[PDB]
Amino acid sequence: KVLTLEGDLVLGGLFPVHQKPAEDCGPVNEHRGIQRLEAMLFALDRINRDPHLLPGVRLGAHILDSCSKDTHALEQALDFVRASLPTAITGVIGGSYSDVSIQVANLLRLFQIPQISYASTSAKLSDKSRYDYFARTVPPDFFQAKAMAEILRFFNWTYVSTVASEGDYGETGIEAFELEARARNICVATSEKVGRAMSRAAFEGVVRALLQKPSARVAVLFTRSEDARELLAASQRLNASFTWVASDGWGALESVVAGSEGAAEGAITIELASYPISDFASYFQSLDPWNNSRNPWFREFWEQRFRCSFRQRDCAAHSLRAVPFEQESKIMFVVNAVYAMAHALHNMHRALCPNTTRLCDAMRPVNGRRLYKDFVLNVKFDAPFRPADTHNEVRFDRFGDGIGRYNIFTYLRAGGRYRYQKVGYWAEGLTLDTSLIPWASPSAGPLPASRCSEPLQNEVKSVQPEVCCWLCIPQPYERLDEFTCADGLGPNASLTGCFELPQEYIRWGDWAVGPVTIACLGALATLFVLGVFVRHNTVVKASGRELCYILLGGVFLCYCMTFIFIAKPSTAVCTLRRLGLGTAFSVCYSALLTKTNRIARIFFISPASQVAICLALISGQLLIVVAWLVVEAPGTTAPEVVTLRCNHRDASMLGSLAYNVLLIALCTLYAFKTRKCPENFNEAKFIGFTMYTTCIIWLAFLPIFYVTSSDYRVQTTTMCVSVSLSGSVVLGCLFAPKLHIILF
Amino acid sequence: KVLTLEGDLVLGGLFPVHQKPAEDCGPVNEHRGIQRLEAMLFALDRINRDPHLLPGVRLGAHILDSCSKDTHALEQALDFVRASLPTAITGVIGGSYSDVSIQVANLLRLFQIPQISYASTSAKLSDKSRYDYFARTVPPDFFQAKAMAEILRFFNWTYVSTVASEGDYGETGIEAFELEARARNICVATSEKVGRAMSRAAFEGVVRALLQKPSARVAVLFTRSEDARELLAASQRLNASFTWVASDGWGALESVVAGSEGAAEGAITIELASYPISDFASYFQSLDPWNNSRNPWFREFWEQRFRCSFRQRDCAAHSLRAVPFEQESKIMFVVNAVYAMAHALHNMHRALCPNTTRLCDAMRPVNGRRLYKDFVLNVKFDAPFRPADTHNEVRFDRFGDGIGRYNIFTYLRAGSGRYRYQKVGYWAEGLTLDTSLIPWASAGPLPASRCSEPCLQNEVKSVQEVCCWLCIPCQYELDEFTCADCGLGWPNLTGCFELPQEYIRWDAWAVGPVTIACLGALATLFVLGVFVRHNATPVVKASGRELCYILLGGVFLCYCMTFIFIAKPSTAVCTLRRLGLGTAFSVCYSALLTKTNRIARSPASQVAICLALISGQLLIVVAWLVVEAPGTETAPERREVVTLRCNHRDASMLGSLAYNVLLILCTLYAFKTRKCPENFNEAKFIGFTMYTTCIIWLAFLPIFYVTSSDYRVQTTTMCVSVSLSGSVVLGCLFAPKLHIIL
Ligand SMILES: N[C@](CC1c2ccccc2Oc2ccccc21)(C(=O)O)[C@H]1C[C@@H]1C(=O)O
Ligand SMILES: N[C@](CC1c2ccccc2Oc2ccccc21)(C(=O)O)[C@H]1C[C@@H]1C(=O)O
Ligand SMILES: *[C@@H]1O[C@H](CO)[C@@H](O)[C@H](O)[C@H]1NC(C)=O
Ligand SMILES: *[C@@H]1O[C@H](CO)[C@@H](O)[C@H](O)[C@H]1NC(C)=O
Repeated sequence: KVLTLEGDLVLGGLFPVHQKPAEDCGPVNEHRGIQRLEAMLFALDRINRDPHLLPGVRLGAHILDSCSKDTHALEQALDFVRASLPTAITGVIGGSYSDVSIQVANLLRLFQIPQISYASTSAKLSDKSRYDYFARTVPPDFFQAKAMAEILRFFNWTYVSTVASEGDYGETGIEAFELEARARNICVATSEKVGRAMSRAAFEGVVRALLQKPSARVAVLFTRSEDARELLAASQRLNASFTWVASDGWGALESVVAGSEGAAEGAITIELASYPISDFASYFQSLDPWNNSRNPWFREFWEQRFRCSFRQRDCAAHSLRAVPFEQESKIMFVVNAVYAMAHALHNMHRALCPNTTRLCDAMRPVNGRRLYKDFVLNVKFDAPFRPADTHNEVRFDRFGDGIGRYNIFTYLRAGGRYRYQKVGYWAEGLTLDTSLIPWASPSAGPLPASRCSEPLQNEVKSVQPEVCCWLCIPQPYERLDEFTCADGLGPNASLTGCFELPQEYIRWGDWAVGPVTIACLGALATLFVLGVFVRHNTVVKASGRELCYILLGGVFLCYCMTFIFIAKPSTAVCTLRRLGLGTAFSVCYSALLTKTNRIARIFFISPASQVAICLALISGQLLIVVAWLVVEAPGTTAPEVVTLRCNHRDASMLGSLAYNVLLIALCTLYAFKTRKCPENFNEAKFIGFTMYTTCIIWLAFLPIFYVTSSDYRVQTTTMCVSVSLSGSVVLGCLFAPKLHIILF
Repeated sequence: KVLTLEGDLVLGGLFPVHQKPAEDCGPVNEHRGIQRLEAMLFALDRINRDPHLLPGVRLGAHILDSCSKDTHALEQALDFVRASLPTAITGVIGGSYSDVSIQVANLLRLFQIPQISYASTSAKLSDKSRYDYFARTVPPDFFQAKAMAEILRFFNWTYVSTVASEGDYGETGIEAFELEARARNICVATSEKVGRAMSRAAFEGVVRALLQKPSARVAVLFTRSEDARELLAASQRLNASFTWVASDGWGALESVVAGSEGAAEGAITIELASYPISDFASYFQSLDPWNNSRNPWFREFWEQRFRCSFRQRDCAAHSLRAVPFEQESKIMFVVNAVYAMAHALHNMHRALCPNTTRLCDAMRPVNGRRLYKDFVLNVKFDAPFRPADTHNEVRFDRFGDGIGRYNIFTYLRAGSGRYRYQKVGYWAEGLTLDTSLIPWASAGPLPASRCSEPCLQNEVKSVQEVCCWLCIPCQYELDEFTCADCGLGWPNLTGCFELPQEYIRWDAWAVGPVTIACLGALATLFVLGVFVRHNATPVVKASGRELCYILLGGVFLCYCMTFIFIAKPSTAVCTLRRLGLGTAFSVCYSALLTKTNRIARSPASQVAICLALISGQLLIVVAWLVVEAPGTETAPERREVVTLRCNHRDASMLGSLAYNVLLILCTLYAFKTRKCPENFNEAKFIGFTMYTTCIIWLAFLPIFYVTSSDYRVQTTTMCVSVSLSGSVVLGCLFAPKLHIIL
């Protein structure tokens, strides 16, 4: 059957009056069908009574039934399309389920008929390429993903788990939430799926999968009513508690929390926002079958509601005023849709018809394209029958979807008698009032946290073996990158680079003061001795007289080594020191060897031969020294400062000292031959004393050298003062008696 | 009006009988509507009389008129859907224009009715989400773009320009062609578009814009016939020459080319392939209005065709057999579509109801989904009424688009007054043609349009369109963009080459310095010997000649610098060269200075005074040496870089030699004593020697500045000056002794 009301313009409608075997239509749906249909009739009466909207033209209706099946609705829409070619349908206000809306839109876009849908929220319907002529007064479903992502973010939760149901509702929402969470820098731990028919142990499987990765105590649900009920029951069985964030499927229903109330504490849920229409209740309460003849489906609804038959005349007793009335959620959207179409036609009248209250001949056919593209999509008005305080308004976004307002709820521990409570809303951004949720005002510890890793540069932010998680791992000694550590001989404050440590060295400003002073004193004394020696080259000529000058020269050479020693270490400096000690020591002892050899030589011997022998020994020691260092080419860090040192070892220096010791031993034996032989003021005793003194000095120095080689700050000083003391000892033991005798 | 034929199963059809104001559709379209309608009726009769194809089920028809409008098409197509929800239409074969097919497909997908189209070629219909119940026996258009890309790739033409036309055909084809060309590394030169209602001036402007860049001489057209005629013929009004590649818009039509045969010579065009059906000729010519009473629209067609009327009763005179007959191109596709539908239903009957030849109960509501999903798309058979030699087949791919076979044509004028079309190949799945017949493939080179020639390997392929870049090569500096300097110092471009260092030969120019050095050494030895022999004589024994021995040694050393300087560079060599340089002058100057000073006032103490100065010189040189590692030169022309020098700074050498310059003191100490009348005028000799040394030193100065660039000249001048000073000083000092002795 059809419902018809004559008028100048007729608005079609499509409602799910009967539910879904051989038959195509079953029992009557009370809440969704009859209440919404009567709401549409209420709106049409109120608009025709209003003297500002459509003063002249009267609106009619042509309402059909959908029977909750796409095939039946598509079959019935042929009536509208055929009438488009007795009464011409201006528009269609219908579509309760997503699929019926899809089919009717695909059929009607060809013949250019507008459509406004009051309760279709599928996300596939915003693609205006396929559905050119669609409008709706309810927001699309994917806004809930944005709202839930914002709610999660504002509480600082990063590690989350998601559960979705099979079908379009759970799926499309789940990819929407994933896309938004990726943008908001939120990482999803695991993603599950719940089927239509699933056993209790199979639900234990899902909750066990959720418990597989602990430390995630926030579970996002995008589920229908029955699936959520089973999931909460399964959570009750296994004594597992989380903090749940849900879509409008959970909503504020009481059935989903029934017999498993213990787990449902602290859930945050989102629901569509609505207010009661005061006059609709009064209008609906007074319906009776005898007075209401417009509605063809009122008799069957009354028979089903009051379980009575009309043939026996036993139905007159019952009345709707006795039973309680709970107004359905989406009546507001039906009234808003009808009013929006009315306002669009009113603007079209004010524009096209210049000065006639009645229907002008310019609109006898009505152009769908211009109406939809210009006037329908540009409607702004205060919502009819709005609450007195509120300021709700109706407006369509460019894509055709309506504006969105949501309510946010939590589950409250009232005394006991637990109940839902309101905590905020979502118009354009989250506007939570935190004082009214029992888990945040008392501040009992930190807010229930779902995060994997906490965020300085001191410890490297190593890549965790989950990609989202970043484990913090501290080189103390040696990092080029944030997660990588770099390395060398000789770390910066910024800790991303390296700063070169100073290269330690013995400086002249330091320990070195005394050696320098004694070196200058000895050098000056040696110069004066050389001068007084050359001055009277006379008592001088008796004892060789040439060994004396080289005797002074060796002492002078020794002094040169003292400055050589304490200097900046380089390859040149290392070569110079590795050579000079051998030359100095060798010459100094060689002179004495030759002198002692000549003493008592008769009991060959000539001025020319002695210098040849001395030069031969000096050259032998020098050649040994050259090979060592020539083999040991020179070059200048600890596992615990960047000291500079020559890599060459000291064993060769020990060998040079050993050759020197052999020389001194030969001197000792020769002086033992003739301890004090008087030839020229009896020098031989002085020679012997010098030999003993050199023996003692070397015996003190070389073992001390080996002992103190460990520490650098002492070793070089000990070496230099030791050698200088040896040289001054040689001077005092050899020259000094001759100095006193010839001086006076 | 509607044509209906009674039968067990009924097939619907759409045909544009009338063309496209108050009136809905006007004059009757003969070639496009009537011929194809008679084709469908012919196929249905033939199939109904066939022995082994649907033997017991008789097919019927329900044909409608589209009037070439989408809205009218939808209004008439409502009948098919209202039948199901009353002859129970099974499938619809129709849709000539693209828009009608799109609209009817959108309407019919809802109620699940299959559709086969004979002449809809738009690329939008390949999408399966929007239209999932569409199959066509004619290939889509972008196959033409693929074929064009292949044709251009075969002849190696890489710089081409594209001209398109407004309307889905043009932009869709051009987009497909650019995609396929970029797939095959073909770069576009210029793009242009032709409007709906441009004038002759605009066409001339388009031709001028095409001629703006002459690097391309091959033009790709995706245009309709009217635009093609105006563009081509307007290539004589302004003289121009190009090679044309065109879509089916040009084809083999004789109307598009008229009076502009010059500009159109050498063209290449692509056209769909079809073959005549001989039986249709007899069937169509045999038709008469009284005999063929079932067709509703034949009377109007005769009235329009022969210009007669029923009221005057003059129409009986005319007959169809008199006038010549020409076949429409897509009649093959019409018959193929009907036969494909029949074969699909036959497979349904064979598989689903294998027990009875007649119609079965299970089939009475025919399920569209099963038909389309399983039996329509997998049908393959021999084409009906095919030519005897050829082997064609009817099949559909996954998307419902049919196979594609094209023909390739080229213009040709041979005997005088014989301009005409000829075939040069085909395109079934890969391009195939022979150049044997083509006129221009060895009367000159192959006509080419390539922006740049291939770049040389050795020459640098400068990276400046993709093919636009020309070749720019370069000096001393492997790949296209890898131009790198071969280090400090020689390409092969295998790698950098390091030439051996320039070492002066141990050399003809160097011979002379050795000769003068040997002369100096021999003379100094002779002087030393004649001094040794003459020791007893008073002339030499008066001073004692101790300074004479050291002067001879200094002379020997300064001669020895001649050999020392000319040697292969080495760290030790450079160090010794630096060291001895000051040493020679210091020894000589100290010797002369001591010879003056000892009598300017212990003879052996004079040796000590000499020793102090020489030791100081030694100390300063060794300190300046040791300080900087002495060690062992980049230059242009890639031939002077072989030269190398010791790393020690040459200026530091001058700073060191400043001490010896201070010594060059000797003249100061000589000047005051010049008044004293020394025996044999020794002081005068010393002063003359100091002046001579100063003169030689002054002459030394310009040479260094002049030829610091050339190592050879500087070295030769330096050694020459040193030896000259040494020889002059020795001669001056020992002239009295030599004169007295010999
Ligand atoms: N608008 C709804 C939304 C619907 C839905 C609603 C709640 C839970 C699950 C669920 O599943 C899907 C899946 C895809 C698209 C839409 C939905 C419709 O049926 O289209 C429905 C509120 C309307 C009404 O019941 O009156
Ligand atoms: N198959 C065509 C292709 C058609 C077309 C054909 C040739 C030149 C231009 C041209 O313009 C467009 C533009 C967009 C889509 C289709 C076309 C159709 O109308 O769909 C047409 C051959 C069919 C017939 O006219 O019988
Ligand atoms: C969330 O973290 C931000 C960043 O430190 C902080 O400013 C804010 O106070 C935190 N809010 C809550 C509720 O923890
Ligand atoms: C086309 O180019 C290829 C690649 O160099 C070459 O092998 C072929 O011979 C060319 N053909 C013609 C006709 O130029």
